[PDB]
Amino acid sequence: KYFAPANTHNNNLEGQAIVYQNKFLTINGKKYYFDNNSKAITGWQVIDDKKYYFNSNTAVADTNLCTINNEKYYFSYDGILQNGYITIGRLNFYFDSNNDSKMTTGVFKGPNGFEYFAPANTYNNNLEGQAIVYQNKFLTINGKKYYFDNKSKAVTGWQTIDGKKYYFNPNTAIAAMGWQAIDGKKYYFNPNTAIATTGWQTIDGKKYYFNPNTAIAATGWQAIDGKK
Repeated sequence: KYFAPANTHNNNLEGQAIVYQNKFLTINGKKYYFDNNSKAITGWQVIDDKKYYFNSNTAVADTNLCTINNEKYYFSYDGILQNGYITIGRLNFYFDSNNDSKMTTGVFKGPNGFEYFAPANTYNNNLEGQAIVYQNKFLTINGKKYYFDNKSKAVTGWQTIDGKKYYFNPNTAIAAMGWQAIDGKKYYFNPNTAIATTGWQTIDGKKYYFNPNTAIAATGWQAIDGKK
């Protein structure tokens, strides 16, 4: 309850309880929001299309990197829940906007491209969510494959790895699988290995020929090994 200062509401005395419905109140930089019953609300709340988390013991607008149910969140200086790419100290963290802004791990686009925010105790990193240096390696997360360069950044398009050609989506860096149309040309990528198919191939009981050099699906009249 808000034992308001003198003359705040209906000439209330110092420390008198007043009617305070559906409005914010800032006291010594601490924020509260009151519902229609002149009660300070608590818990997860949404006001003016903005998400707040009022502590269950203080009803104060928690405004910083703070753990909830063993999951970190980042509330901005004035309480509002914010999501995206966020730097803390010298460590970068990502908060999926679609996942209640909950701290996640994966590969996500920061200012210089896609980065690997790894779980705890990964290849060289023990802090969960932190960007780790993944230089010139492949990574598979829940089946999705990516490759990273010397800048620990993902890529997209055509790539030759260990003598095998792969195609990664420029917009998502996901390895191509199955039938794909790239720049008007049809290519078939192995569903399991994502390797572009070359030469004669039998798919779904139908024979196909892929150019050994370009892997482009054969169309129209074609002369192969002296046969049309």
